[PDB]
Amino acid sequence: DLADRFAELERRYDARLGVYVPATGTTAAIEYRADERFAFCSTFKAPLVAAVLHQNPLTHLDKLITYTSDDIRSISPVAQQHVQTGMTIGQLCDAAIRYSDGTAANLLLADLGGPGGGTAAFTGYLRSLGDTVSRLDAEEPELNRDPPGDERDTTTPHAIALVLQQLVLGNALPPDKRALLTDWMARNTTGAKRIRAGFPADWKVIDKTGTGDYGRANDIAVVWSPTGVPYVVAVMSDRAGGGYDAEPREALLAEAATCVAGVLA
Amino acid sequence: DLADRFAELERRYDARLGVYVPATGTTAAIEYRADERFAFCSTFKAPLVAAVLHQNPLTHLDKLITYTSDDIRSISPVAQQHVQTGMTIGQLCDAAIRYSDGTAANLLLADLGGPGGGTAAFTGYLRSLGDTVSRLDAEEPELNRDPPGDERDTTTPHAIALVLQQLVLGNALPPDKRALLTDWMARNTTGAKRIRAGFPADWKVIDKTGTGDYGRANDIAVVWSPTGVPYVVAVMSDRAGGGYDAEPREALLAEAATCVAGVLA
Amino acid sequence: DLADRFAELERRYDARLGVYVPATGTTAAIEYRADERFAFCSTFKAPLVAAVLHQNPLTHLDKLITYTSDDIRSISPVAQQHVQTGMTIGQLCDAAIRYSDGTAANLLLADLGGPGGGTAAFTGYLRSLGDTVSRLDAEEPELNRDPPGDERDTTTPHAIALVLQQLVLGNALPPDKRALLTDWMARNTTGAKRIRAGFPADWKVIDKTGTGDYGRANDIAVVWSPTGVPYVVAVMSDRAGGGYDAEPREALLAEAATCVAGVLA
Amino acid sequence: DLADRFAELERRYDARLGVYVPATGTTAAIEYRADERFAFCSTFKAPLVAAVLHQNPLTHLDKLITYTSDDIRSISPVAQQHVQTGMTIGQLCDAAIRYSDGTAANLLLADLGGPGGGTAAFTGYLRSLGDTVSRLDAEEPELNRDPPGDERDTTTPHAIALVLQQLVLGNALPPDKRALLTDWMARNTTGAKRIRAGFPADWKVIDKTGTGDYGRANDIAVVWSPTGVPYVVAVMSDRAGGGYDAEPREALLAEAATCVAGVLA
Ligand SMILES: *C(=O)/C=C/N[C@@H](C(=O)O)C(C)(C)S(=O)O
Ligand SMILES: *C(=O)/C=C/N[C@@H](C(=O)O)C(C)(C)S(=O)O
Ligand SMILES: CC1(C)[C@H](C(=O)O)N2C(=O)C[C@H]2S1(=O)=O
Ligand SMILES: CC1(C)[C@H](C(=O)O)N2C(=O)C[C@H]2S1(=O)=O
Repeated sequence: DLADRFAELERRYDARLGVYVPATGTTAAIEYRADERFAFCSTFKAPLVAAVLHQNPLTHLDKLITYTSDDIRSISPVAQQHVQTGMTIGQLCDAAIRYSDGTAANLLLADLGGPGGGTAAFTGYLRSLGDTVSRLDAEEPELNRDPPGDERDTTTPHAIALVLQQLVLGNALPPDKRALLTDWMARNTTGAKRIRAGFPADWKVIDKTGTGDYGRANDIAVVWSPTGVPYVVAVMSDRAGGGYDAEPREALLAEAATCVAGVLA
Repeated sequence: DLADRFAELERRYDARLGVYVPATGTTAAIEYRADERFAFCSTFKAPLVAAVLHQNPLTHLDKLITYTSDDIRSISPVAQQHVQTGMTIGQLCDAAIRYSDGTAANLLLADLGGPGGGTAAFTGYLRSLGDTVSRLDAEEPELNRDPPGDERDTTTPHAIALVLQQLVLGNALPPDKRALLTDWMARNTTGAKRIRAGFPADWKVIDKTGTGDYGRANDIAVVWSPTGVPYVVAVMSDRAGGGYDAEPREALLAEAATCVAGVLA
Repeated sequence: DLADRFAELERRYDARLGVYVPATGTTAAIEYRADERFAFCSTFKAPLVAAVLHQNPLTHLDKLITYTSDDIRSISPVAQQHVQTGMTIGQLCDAAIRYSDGTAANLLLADLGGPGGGTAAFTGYLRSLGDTVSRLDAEEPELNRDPPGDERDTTTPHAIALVLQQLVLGNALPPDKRALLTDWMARNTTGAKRIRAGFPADWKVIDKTGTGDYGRANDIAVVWSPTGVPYVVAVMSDRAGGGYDAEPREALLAEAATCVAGVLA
Repeated sequence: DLADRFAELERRYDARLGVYVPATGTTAAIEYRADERFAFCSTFKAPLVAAVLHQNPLTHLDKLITYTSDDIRSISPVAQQHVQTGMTIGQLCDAAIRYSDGTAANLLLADLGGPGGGTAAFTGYLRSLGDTVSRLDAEEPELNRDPPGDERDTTTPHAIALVLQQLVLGNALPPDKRALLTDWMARNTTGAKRIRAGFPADWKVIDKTGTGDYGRANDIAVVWSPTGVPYVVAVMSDRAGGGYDAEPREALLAEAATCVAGVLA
């Protein structure tokens, strides 16, 4: 039984593990705490980019956004370099996915517009994909430091996996805009030690990671078998019992991904 | 419950699959047709080098062996290049392991001495290691085209795994000679699409492959988890029912190796 | 006579190329704009690690350095992942060389101490090696955006080649610390399409790349012939005339490296 | 210029070097002893295969050829294994190119028919390509042991290069047969340490090697620049005066190929 290995990995790493792989036409669905709530962390930046692409034409990517040093509040290796020149919506998209730039996500949230800096509009976009569970309430970096048990800024492996399936595999975006999202996730630089490290090399892997306090470590991914069969793999975890400053364990997400690959083989 | 995937792979590839992983101190042993006989093929070249290392001092590796054009009876990518210069016993070991050189193996068997060109002496070495099942009767390339049902030149995944464990992990060789065999298998060039391809990249893999007629494809390996735990993986397969000219399916060994990695994670 | 191909490559790529290979005991020195100033870019991280290694004992590499999210000011593929756990001086060295981590370089400069966050101390280390040309004035990522004609954060291929020669080939470091620098540059991950791509596969290549605005592309390397003769190859280039957003051309450095290989053969 | 490096390599490796690169539309021709005669050695098997394709229909490749153990005269790693089942002309082609099989070459020469075991027919095919210099007089392995100064079984780097140019790049064969020849040379197993070893990895290389007595070592190849520009590189060498049992030096051909790569960069 596979759920025995997941609970074994939970005990070995002193964490709570959540795994969901939507069932394909050939294989069954993998579930472990799939309907339990985990914090979004940086993984929300993937459907955030799709939200801007969905509501705006392709020419919107050339719009230049100027910002001040007071807007830099989270880890922003790209936004800190263009404070004087500004960045276009396209560059904010590239930074929000590949480098998980915090303020780039906050600026994209503002581009969604609406109350709460665009968090209300963002959750509304998740509702259009049929997801009535996830919700974003804060901006960066507050959405990462919510206490355990709090439902604000949380999703579930079941909910986030099906969202990612419609965006990459489904037609929730036209193919011209769908290709831009996939290329950003394919050249991601922040998830080399997670789902990518758990699957063999001849498996294609695109992903968007997430890390927060309380030992939070997420990774939502779309993998391709060596023959070309696509799957959706949502792996999230936290270590609330270890405290606020608990260290996240990337090895947990990598070990769990290898268990998923063994079943899909 | 892992053997359900193995039987699914046998039906998917039209082949007979044999898998054995010796049990460690923490995990149990993986077995699938583990006590059924498969053809040695070139996998016998790994304990053959260990046999030469065991019976001779380290200075014996500098002995130069000369051979004629009539000795090149099989694919010999390294021995074919030094017919004028000759090759030392050390170079014959390197070619027999890394490039699976046939003529290098035949000369090493002759260096063992005894009846049948040293095939009796080689089997005698396996008997001293506790292997009471395997047997080598022919040389290259006759040992690769034995008819199905014939027990000549055959081993079992159970037997070959335990031999490899004693040679690499156990103390069947002194550490100075143990390091030579491990380094040769570490730089193998013929098995990139088998056990190496089924395991994630952060796993260290040393191996010696084997391929013959009747769709035969073997790969004996020693893998190391990212934390440093060693395991022994013996995967063998044939497609005898498909005839003498049956094509081997390397994807079968890679898929089976991925299933093993999920259990060992 | 080799400089005819170099000027032909400059015309083909619309760039300014700088090449220098210090003369060995058998061959003469290769020079092309060798005494012209090019921007340091990330090449300064190689002698920066050597500077830290020189001034501290080997046990100093275990000192844990803590940093905040505001320190992540540039592309930092390793520093972004250990903001909560912190990184040791040894890990900062590995990240600054192999992954060209920006924040790791800034922290190592702070460990050097002195004015301007340690840029003055770094320039002082180059002066002790006989380099009276180079100079580091800013930190990451400002040192890459300097305008053309400005001497700040610039070296010359003549100067950087002799610095790299003393660190790797000379005894400017004790062998225990010298071996650490060589192994880190040998496992570099950012320069597979530059000098490494210009040399045949049987040539060992260690290097540290550098890329910035104005189409800047540098690569300082130490290569070994298949027989074991070491050489030092310093290749730098920019396209300042193309503007700030000029695209760097890695093919120029790979082609220039191939021309040098023909001479050293 | 460049011919000084060739004379430097000749004096260093104690050999006689012959290099020819047919001029392209952009580059000039490389010549060094290009019109001097070197022994064909195994390089004649490349235009030999093209000869069978040219005068025979595609169905001729399925014709089964039977042979006895008395026909195995030269190094035949593939012909030694099929002395009972026999091999088709197509299998004889694959063995003659990729593994430089001796008996495979003699059987194809006999398939050409005519006087002298088909050597007269083979030279006649070379004459139709405009080559009035080369000539084949013996079979394997006699064609390799001719004394120096003897014009039997010899070609020139100028003559063999232009033949290879029409066979691979030109339309001396229809594309249906031209693709078969190119794929066989691309999967060659006997020339990894010659022209292939002298060019960088991002250069594609197909070749057919040749080795004989008197330290003879040839390699005719077709290389492709990383952008896709094809060239023809003919490198031949012997070491007359060193005796019949003189050792061939593969490093000479690899070093000379690096000099060619430096010019074409
Ligand atoms: C090891 O098992 C192989 C020797 N050669 C094989 C190969 O695939 O190269 C064969 C099957 C061609 S063989 O020599 O019977
Ligand atoms: C080495 O010091 C530089 C790296 N510079 C660039 C990079 O490739 O990461 C940037 C993006 C930091 S830059 O010059 O704005
Ligand atoms: C919230 C973060 C600043 C930022 C983030 O997820 O936005 N994280 C990393 O790069 C790890 C976690 S974090 O440091 O908590
Ligand atoms: C048979 C060869 C192709 C070639 C030959 O004789 O044609 N030989 C040498 O010079 C040694 C053997 S070989 O290289 O295998």
